[PDB]
Amino acid sequence: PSIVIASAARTAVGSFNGAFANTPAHELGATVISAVLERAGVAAGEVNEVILGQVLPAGEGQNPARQAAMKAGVPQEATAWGMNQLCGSGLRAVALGMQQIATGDASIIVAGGMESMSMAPHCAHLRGGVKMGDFKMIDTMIKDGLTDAFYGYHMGTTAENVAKQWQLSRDEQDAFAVASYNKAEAAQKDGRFKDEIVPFIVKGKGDITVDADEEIRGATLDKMAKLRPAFDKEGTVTAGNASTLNDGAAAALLMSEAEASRRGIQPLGRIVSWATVGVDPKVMGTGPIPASRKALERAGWKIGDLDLVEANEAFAAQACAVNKDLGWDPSIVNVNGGAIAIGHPIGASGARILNTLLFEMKRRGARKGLATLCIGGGMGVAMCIESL
Amino acid sequence: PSIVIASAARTAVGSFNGAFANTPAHELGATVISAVLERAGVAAGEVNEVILGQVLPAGEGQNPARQAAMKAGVPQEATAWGMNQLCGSGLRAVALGMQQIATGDASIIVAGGMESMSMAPHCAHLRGGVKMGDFKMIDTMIKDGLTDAFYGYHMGTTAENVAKQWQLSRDEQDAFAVASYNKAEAAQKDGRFKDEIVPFIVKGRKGDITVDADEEIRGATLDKMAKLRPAFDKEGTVTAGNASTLNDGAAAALLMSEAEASRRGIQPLGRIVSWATVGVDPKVMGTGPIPASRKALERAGWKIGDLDLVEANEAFAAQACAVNKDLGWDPSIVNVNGGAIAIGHPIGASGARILNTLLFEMKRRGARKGLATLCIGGGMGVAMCIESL
Amino acid sequence: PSIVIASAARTAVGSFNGAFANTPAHELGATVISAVLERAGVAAGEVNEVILGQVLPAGEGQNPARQAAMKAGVPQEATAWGMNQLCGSGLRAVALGMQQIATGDASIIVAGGMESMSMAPHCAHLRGGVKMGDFKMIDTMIKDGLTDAFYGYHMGTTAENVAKQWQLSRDEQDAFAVASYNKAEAAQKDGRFKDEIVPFIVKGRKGDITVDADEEIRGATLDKMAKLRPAFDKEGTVTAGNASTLNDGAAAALLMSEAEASRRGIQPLGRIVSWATVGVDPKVMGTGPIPASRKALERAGWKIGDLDLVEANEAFAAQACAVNKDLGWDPSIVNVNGGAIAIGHPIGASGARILNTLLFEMKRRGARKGLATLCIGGGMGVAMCIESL
Amino acid sequence: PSIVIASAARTAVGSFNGAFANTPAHELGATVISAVLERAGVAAGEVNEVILGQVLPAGEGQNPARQAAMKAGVPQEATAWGMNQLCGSGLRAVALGMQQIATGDASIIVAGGMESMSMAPHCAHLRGGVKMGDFKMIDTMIKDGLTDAFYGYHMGTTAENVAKQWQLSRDEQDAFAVASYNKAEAAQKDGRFKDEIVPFIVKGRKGDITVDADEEIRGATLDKMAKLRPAFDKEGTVTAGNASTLNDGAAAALLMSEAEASRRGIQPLGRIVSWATVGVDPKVMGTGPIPASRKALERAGWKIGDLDLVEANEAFAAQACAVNKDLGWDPSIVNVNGGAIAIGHPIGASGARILNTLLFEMKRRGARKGLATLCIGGGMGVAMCIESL
Ligand SMILES: CC(C)(COP(=O)(O)OP(=O)(O)OC[C@H]1O[C@@H](n2cnc3c(N)ncnc32)[C@H](O)[C@@H]1OP(=O)(O)O)[C@@H](O)C(=O)NCCC(=O)NCCS
Ligand SMILES: CC(C)(COP(=O)(O)OP(=O)(O)OC[C@H]1O[C@@H](n2cnc3c(N)ncnc32)[C@H](O)[C@@H]1OP(=O)(O)O)[C@@H](O)C(=O)NCCC(=O)NCCS
Ligand SMILES: CC(C)(COP(=O)(O)OP(=O)(O)OC[C@H]1O[C@@H](n2cnc3c(N)ncnc32)[C@H](O)[C@@H]1OP(=O)(O)O)[C@@H](O)C(=O)NCCC(=O)NCCS
Ligand SMILES: CC(C)(COP(=O)(O)OP(=O)(O)OC[C@H]1O[C@@H](n2cnc3c(N)ncnc32)[C@H](O)[C@@H]1OP(=O)(O)O)[C@@H](O)C(=O)NCCC(=O)NCCS
Ligand SMILES: [N+]
Ligand SMILES: [N+]
Ligand SMILES: [N+]
Repeated sequence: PSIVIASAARTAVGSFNGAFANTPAHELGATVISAVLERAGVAAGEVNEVILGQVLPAGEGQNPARQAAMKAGVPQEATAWGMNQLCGSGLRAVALGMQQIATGDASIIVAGGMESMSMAPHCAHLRGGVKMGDFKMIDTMIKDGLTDAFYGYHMGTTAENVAKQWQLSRDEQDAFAVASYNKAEAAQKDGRFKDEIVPFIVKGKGDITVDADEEIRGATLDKMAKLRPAFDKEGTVTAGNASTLNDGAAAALLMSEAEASRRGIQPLGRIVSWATVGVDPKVMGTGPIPASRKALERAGWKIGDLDLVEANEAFAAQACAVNKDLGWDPSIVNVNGGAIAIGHPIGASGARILNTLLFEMKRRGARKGLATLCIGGGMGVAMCIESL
Repeated sequence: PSIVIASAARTAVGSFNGAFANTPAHELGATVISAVLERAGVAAGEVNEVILGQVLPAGEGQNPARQAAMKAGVPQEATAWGMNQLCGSGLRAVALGMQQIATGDASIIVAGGMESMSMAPHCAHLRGGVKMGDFKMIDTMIKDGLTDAFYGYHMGTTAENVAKQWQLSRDEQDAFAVASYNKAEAAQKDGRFKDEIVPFIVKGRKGDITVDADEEIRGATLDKMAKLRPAFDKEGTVTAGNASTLNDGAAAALLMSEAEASRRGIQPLGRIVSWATVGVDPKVMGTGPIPASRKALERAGWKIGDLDLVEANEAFAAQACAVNKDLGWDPSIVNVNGGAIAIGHPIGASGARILNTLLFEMKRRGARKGLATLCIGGGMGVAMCIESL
Repeated sequence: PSIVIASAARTAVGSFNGAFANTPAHELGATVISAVLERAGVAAGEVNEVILGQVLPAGEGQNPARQAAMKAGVPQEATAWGMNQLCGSGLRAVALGMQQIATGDASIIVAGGMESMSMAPHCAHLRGGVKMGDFKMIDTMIKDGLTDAFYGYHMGTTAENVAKQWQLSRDEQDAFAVASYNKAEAAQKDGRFKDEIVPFIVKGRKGDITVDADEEIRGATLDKMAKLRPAFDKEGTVTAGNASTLNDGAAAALLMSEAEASRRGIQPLGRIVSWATVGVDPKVMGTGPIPASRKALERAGWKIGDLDLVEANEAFAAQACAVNKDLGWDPSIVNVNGGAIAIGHPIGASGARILNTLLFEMKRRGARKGLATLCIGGGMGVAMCIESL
Repeated sequence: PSIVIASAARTAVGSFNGAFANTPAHELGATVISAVLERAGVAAGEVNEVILGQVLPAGEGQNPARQAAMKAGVPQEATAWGMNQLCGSGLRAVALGMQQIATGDASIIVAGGMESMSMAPHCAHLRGGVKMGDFKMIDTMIKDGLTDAFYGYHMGTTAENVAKQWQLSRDEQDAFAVASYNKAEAAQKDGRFKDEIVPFIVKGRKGDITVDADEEIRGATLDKMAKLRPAFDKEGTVTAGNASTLNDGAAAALLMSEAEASRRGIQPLGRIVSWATVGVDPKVMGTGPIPASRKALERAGWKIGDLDLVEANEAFAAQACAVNKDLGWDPSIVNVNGGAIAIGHPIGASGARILNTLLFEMKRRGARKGLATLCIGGGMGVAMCIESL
């Protein structure tokens, strides 16, 4: 069969300890699950399963995907579960949900991701007991999200390795970062994010409506060039040319093409292929290169056939290398900005860029699109979408 | 296409703060991944993906499934990811791996689960800062594993609801518990667990220790069982004796198509013929296996009377009694080697663990049609039907 | 023998998590110890011992009094130690230093107190290990400073007990609080605190800051006081406005014999003529100053009518009203420059703090006989009688 | 102005995380306060003040000295407070109580120390908030007890500095340690500790346990001593065998004037003749007892040859060897029953502990002149001279 994405939605990407500083991830997920149902004309009672990628669920309780679905009104007869492939969790959950319908084990899937890096706690193993001496409380965000398990250094150090192997200077990375901020600021002023964003009510001394990405700001090349390196003491990656820590959620609604036709739904696009490949963890930023090539081969497309591309900009150094290797037209890649300016909610980033890719394809009439991300531990994932 | 299970393996189920008290889950997972490869004659370089269910990964680092796969020798070109559907993660990961091969996106999958509840840390959100007063360090095992998010009480309280709704007395629950211990001790003495268990070497500073047997299997008496106080409700029926324990362990299986296994001369353990997952009310999450098993049997085209062997995970004695009563299958074919009440319940790996016991017991006695099923916290159930080859 | 106070000094009393939010207590103590030596013309090599009262020393390292004395330039030949009688630590340390000289075991003592309640950490006993369940991180400031060990409630609840037995309404407590703020606001503008305060340099990463004035002194109106919610009892009288605050600071004095001061040409601030410490019921700890002051006056041979100036620590508005009513001294001579309700309450240093205000104000107006007194948690009181020279 | 010690007592010195692993210090302190009152025939209502040295009071509540006195039956009218001069706190509290009676401010004092190093918690300053990254939970026992605030290394490193200045080999330190173990093993078998030790009832959920013997006394052999690796310096001399251990316990004495004991028919253990405290370089804090003992003897009018019994705290074998070498007193009269290397070193109570051993051993053999002394972290020493009656 053929699987389509009938609708999509996402929250505003909040800043670290910002708008969603005390909002649990499943509360953000419930808002997005409710949104994709209303935008497609599908009642919650018709959902079979909810697949939400999430990387930092410590302290959220039993199965936060189930909590988000129940809060969204999905009936108890349906099932829900989370999955963790780091930064590709949000996009991989869509591929997994697509397979549920392809094998005939489900009819309607809500797939996506959610992440609240502000709510990540500090932890320590204390069952054995500390007989003597000092011990460390571990930041679960750094440990389970931003630190390579094999080599021990931060993910930003991996971007420094890509910068050396591809010989990307500090000036070329700052130019990529400033260009990313300007494309995002222009898209926000023109309202190109209003379609995909669903407003979220932060209930507090009065409720607050969060409707815009609080990370999108105006950047200047001079202020960027003054920043000190954030990882290597004599390195190239800074806080300006690297993605930020963020909160948010995003999801999509999946069904077969015949099911959408019977319901009179005009889908956002049809999933034509997908792929996931592993690379060396030292250069995990090069993940999207073999993943995109494998997805295009599975779809039968050449790189020149793509009308629009959404590649997640974890770091300026990795994103420059991905565009250089694949050699696609940079004018069709992240036309509304990227994670360097909008933000990077790890569990939801895969579904976030998939939202931007779908609405921009319908807005400009693009026929063939591709979304791809790099994954910590040395992996990449990509998906090809054709418009309907 | 048709997907088969070419081989399977599991570690010994360790006790809480016992043999694996300081062994991370991925070290247990790597041992099982290496085992299913050796038992099938398949090199690690042929694995496409590793899907490991895990419920308590806090503090273990980035994607423990990837760590376990790399330590097992799986090449970096392959992919790996974890999934969390609580107690059914281990069995659901097999169902997900079967779909990768069914859709043609992979050829060889290693699927299973791993859990180290002893290594679960205590946590607290400290970014905002505590200006004054006391705060609580939260046990991640209790919070994210054994506590219902909607009603707030322990999973044992949900079993009390099943005991009340089904009118299961304390005596019927203790009789089920002792019967579970006796079936497990007999299977252990007869060596019916040696085929599925892969030995694990616990490397320590003062000499290494080989863990080869389930550390929870012991002799139980009805007299000592009847004296135990209720562990959740002050005037309830669920005790520490008739409830499953907290444990560590890992289990996995190797998946491939039937034609691929035929080309390699592999004699598979069984064929996955159907599977299903259904949700129920969280108040009575133990009743999950009832609609899940019925849906799996219909998808397989089997009647309940067609089943030759059944493995139903015994989260609680009260929950397991209700499942056998409703489904009405022959209790002599259900958990013939014991259950989680005596063997243990490592949440993330328990789904694949009972799938291991079901596969090896089917081959030794020549059973044709089998079924594995579990209950899932939050009100869900999962079941899988296997046919021998 | 006769013991005199040759000099005195104190830091500005900082707000909780304010100017000294990251300043250790011994750094505040070093500034005051060096100050009392420079104000008296005495080299550090002449100090015999340093006695610094401190209540919350957890996490500051080995013997913070020794650290404060060494950082102040006192040579290693001298000795230093801390003592803990809660809120009366600062004043009791002066009485102890007086006894060292009286018994002939020392010649020159630096005595006082220091407290940094902002730097108090959260703690938990973790050696035995938490096998399962949640536990609480204890605020050492609340536990070891502001919580009665026998009854378990906050010190503010003891003030509620004083309010009931003495029939103290909210209006009389707010009127005392507003009167305390106004006397402190008037004294600060007139510069009556400049002599006793030594400036403290808060060295920071983005420029240094000089702290020279008490940041807790604010303008209070009786209307704003009546709008405050009760802070302890849900239907009580003590609020955050009529109770002292949590603060950081240090204060000290320089002690020597009267003949020693004469040989060095020092004009002393005053002569210690008597002191006393008495215990009371912990339920009504606020009445501590009543029997302690009576015993000190009896030991000195003074009547209440002989006192020209009185400093009674205002831990709570309810406690200070009961002390003034029972002892019956002229309220116009009690805390003429305000009290802890407006200035602040650094627990370890509060005893020496009110001694600083009493000494400098006595010389400013030519008072002959003075008395300082405090209430102590756990049901104790301490008082000292001072005569001008 | 003559002060005598009417009675004394101490608990069994428990091992780190041993018998008193969950016993708070004030509970041990209460047992000793009750014992010295019955051993002297003094009612609790006659005690004026309780002075208890304590070094690690974090998490123990408001003023543990007051809690210990209240639990021992001392009335609320009495006063109590703690003091901290590290390892010399227990002995210094006796000197402070002696001064209260000498200055006429008290008649009957209970002085001593208490310490439960097992109950010391881990702490961290969390008020400002941890925005990102990991932080350290600090062990209050290591930080506030065993770490030099000026140089940052362990107290065992300071002993290495003393071993270097006196050129003390590993062989000479291990021989000194074994001699202390053997002298302690002989004293326990001969029952020379029963008079001073008061039994403590450890009330638990699973039966009460009576602790009446020091559990660290084991008896050592030089072969096992020479095989131990250095505990501080990678190529050092101090090992776990020749260094004192971490322990829990309490000890106290009862002070009064000589006319008071004669008026009550009390026969005192001994008369306090003099005391002294001196500071030294913190790098060589082990040399503390050398100027302190010489100063006390000079103040008492005694020559070193006059001492019939000497109790010098063996913080480390390297430190104790240098002290015996400098004063040159007869090694057969120094620590005749062993020392802290074998019995243990409870920081807050160690000063009063060696004072207990000295008083009872003086009576057992009829010694007339004794001396107790300890070294103090941060570069200090304290000593006291006792004359029998
Ligand atoms: C890089 C990182 C460590 C930043 O930490 P940070 O120091 O707290 O960043 P901050 O913005 O809070 O502070 C950075 C400084 O640079 C400035 N700055 C940041 N972005 C800027 C910009 N875009 N333009 C100009 N100035 C900027 C900030 O204002 C601040 O100035 P300051 O020194 O005066 O406070 C963190 O965002 C990170 O780890 N990102 C990568 C996460 C990741 O790996 N994602 C992909 C997963 S594969
Ligand atoms: C039930 C539970 C709370 C037990 O906690 P526990 O009290 O620490 O278990 P313990 O064995 O350490 O203590 C149990 C008591 O009963 C006794 N006991 C335990 N098992 C026994 C047995 N099988 N036979 C006889 N006596 C037994 C123990 O000796 C002990 O008594 P004691 O401490 O006085 O010697 C815990 O195992 C649990 O939470 N299980 C939940 C399982 C679950 O939720 N699974 C997922 C649901 S889908
Ligand atoms: C009472 C106490 C709990 C208050 O601290 P707190 O809970 O953090 O409350 P705050 O001090 O922050 O101030 C509380 C409110 O009252 C208001 N307020 C406080 N004092 C005020 C005053 N003097 N005039 C007008 N308004 C005032 C504040 O603006 C604040 O308003 P908001 O919280 O609605 O924004 C604490 O200071 C305390 O325990 N003090 C007693 C300690 C003690 O026992 N000392 C004696 C030792 S025995
Ligand atoms: C020295 C110190 C670090 C020891 O820490 P520790 O290693 O936990 O001590 P332990 O006894 O538990 O372990 C010591 C090792 O030496 C062995 N050992 C200890 N004492 C021994 C003895 N007397 N004879 C033979 N062997 C001995 C122990 O069995 C152990 O070896 P093991 O692990 O193989 O069984 C600690 O006691 C210390 O720091 N003391 C300092 C006290 C102090 O500073 N006082 C201040 C006075 S100013
Ligand atoms: N950025
Ligand atoms: N059990
Ligand atoms: N106040």
